[PDB]
Amino acid sequence: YPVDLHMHTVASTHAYSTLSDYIAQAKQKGIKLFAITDHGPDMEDAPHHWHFINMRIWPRVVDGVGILRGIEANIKNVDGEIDCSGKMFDSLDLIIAGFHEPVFAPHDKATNTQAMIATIASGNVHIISHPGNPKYEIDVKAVAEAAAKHQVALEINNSSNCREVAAAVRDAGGWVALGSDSHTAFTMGEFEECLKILDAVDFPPERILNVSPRRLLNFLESRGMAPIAEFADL
Amino acid sequence: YPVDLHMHTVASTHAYSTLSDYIAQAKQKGIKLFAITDHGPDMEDAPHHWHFINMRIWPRVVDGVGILRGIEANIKNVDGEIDCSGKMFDSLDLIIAGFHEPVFAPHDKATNTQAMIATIASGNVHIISHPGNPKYEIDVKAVAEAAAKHQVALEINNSSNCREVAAAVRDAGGWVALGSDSHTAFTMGEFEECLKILDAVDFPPERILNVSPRRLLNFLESRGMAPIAEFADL
Amino acid sequence: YPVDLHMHTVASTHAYSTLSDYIAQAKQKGIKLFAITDHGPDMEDAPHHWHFINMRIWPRVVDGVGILRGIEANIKNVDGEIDCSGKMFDSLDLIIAGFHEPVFAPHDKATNTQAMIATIASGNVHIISHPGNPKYEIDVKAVAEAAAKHQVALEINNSSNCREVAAAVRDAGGWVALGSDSHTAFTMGEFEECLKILDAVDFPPERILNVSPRRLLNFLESRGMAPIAEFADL
Ligand SMILES: [Zn+2]
Ligand SMILES: [Zn+2]
Ligand SMILES: [Zn+2]
Ligand SMILES: [Zn+2]
Ligand SMILES: [Zn+2]
Ligand SMILES: [Zn+2]
Ligand SMILES: [Zn+2]
Ligand SMILES: [Zn+2]
Ligand SMILES: [Zn+2]
Repeated sequence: YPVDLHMHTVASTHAYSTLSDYIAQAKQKGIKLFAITDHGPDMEDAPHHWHFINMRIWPRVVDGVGILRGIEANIKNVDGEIDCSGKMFDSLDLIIAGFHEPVFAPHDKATNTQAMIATIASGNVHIISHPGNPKYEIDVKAVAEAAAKHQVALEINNSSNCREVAAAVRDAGGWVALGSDSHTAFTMGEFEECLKILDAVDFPPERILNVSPRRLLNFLESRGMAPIAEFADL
Repeated sequence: YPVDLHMHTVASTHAYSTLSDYIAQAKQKGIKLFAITDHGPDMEDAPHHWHFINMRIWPRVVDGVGILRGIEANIKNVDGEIDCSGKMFDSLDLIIAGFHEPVFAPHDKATNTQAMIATIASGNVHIISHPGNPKYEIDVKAVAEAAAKHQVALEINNSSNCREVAAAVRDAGGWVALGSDSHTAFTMGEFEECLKILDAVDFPPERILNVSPRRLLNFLESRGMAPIAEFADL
Repeated sequence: YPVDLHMHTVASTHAYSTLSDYIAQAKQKGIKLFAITDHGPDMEDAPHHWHFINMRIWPRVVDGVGILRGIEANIKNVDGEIDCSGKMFDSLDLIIAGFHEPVFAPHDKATNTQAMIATIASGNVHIISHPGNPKYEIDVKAVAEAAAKHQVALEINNSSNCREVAAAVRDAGGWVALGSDSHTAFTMGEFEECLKILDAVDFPPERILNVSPRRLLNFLESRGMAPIAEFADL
């Protein structure tokens, strides 16, 4: 799969690669399109919000590889709010969101569920990262269904309840997104384990965002993103 | 122009390239001499002051490219003080200074003007970055004149009232410095827009610091910098 | 010597290279094994503790170079405690510890001495960095002896009382470790000055850890480290 949608740079000290490391690795591993999704600013060991605002300066294409500007936002509360400002939204192409302890501590199932669904229903998010995380128990079918209705993808995460999530998305009719959640560029694009989960449930290839750059970019346009001309040839 | 004097590294999370990225880009784009000028420590999302003190360890030359140790200091007050310590000064070659909100909020014209002039007159600065910034209204002619008298260059900034600044420096007789104010290495040395401003006013090429490494280094020696032997051949 | 055991990345703003810069430099300079030892979290301008915990994701080998996960911990008190947690210990291979001002201010000789000896006796440390630092006066022979008894190496530090330390380790019978204490990858593996100190005292080559990867890794196994299979061929 020549698209990877979820990775981290030194903007967090618990990651260790830069933008240039990811471009170089993509070139080496035949990746044509990727997104940098640093942790949102309310998280501990996450960058300043300006880190997201100033991504508007990034080149679109380097050595043939397209680059998407993203964030892995933190879900803050049962209202589905995330630590992403309007100014931040304007600079970004890809909005991923998910549960991280220091921002949202695992609560009762029903709380986690309502907070995830509200985030999905908000219209402000493209992808929920690692919803299969055992630390945050949720009603999977209810989430998948909400995700299908609001056209949000549920992540199947390599770094990483994922079979349940995958079969759920299969039946609800939604999108699955694949993400390495790389904290170094060495695991970029590495989905072997994700792939097994999907095979074990016979997931339809037609609903994997990562199959091609164009399929992923079509999805972002369906969600309201103005087309990115520099990406036409991908 | 084979010299670029103003750029930023990951030491701020709103920048995204390292020292090694800038060296590699310079090599690719035919740049023979550059300066890293991270934001001064009083600014938000800026490094620890040790970041400037420890630049004394940097190699002078890599792959034929010379490397200047610098800072983009923040002007703090009407007295022309900047967030650069004596220990910091001893490690550095190039001192740039300018107005940044979190440290100095735009005030009345007269305030901005006196603070800029005092910074220029202090003797502690080589270059005022983006003085043409509309956010900080100033008496241009008075600044240019002060800059000519104190032998400080006024920046014409690519990242970016610049025609007014340029014609002013033209008539006052001072130096202009060109800076990409790159926050990634991809725009290093990129002055196309600066160049247009200068052409529109018929600026004398003889007063552009960036024409050659030697011209820039002669200027730093005129301001009191002991000569840098590793740079002789540039 | 094809092993360097002490260097720093951008996780501190007073360093300027990444993991990928160090791998690239090692390849260029014929280094087969190195360790990244960022400053411990209690220090100023040091990373979040997660920076050490998440090193468990690092690849073992890149371009033929083996990579050790380490920390330069800070000695906190006369009890020999360091700013390294149990969770942090589990992710790491190499534990270096030493005196740094903001965490432990130089005290009377006897204090520095007891704090260093206690750190050595704790069993939690492999190497004391720059014990020859004049800022922290110590009873050298007592330290070396303790180091020999507890099988801890004393660093002879290039970045840098080192002749006294070296002759002391010579007579006490302990290990010496060589470290560049690089804050950029450009000085990686650079021990010329260390080497002179050792020659001046006729130090036995048999007791220099850095002679070969296997000798260094044998020492870590003697201290209780489960063997690292990916390193067999080094
Ligand atoms: Zn993370
Ligand atoms: Zn996450
Ligand atoms: Zn993530
Ligand atoms: Zn900036
Ligand atoms: Zn600026
Ligand atoms: Zn700047
Ligand atoms: Zn240091
Ligand atoms: Zn140290
Ligand atoms: Zn060190």
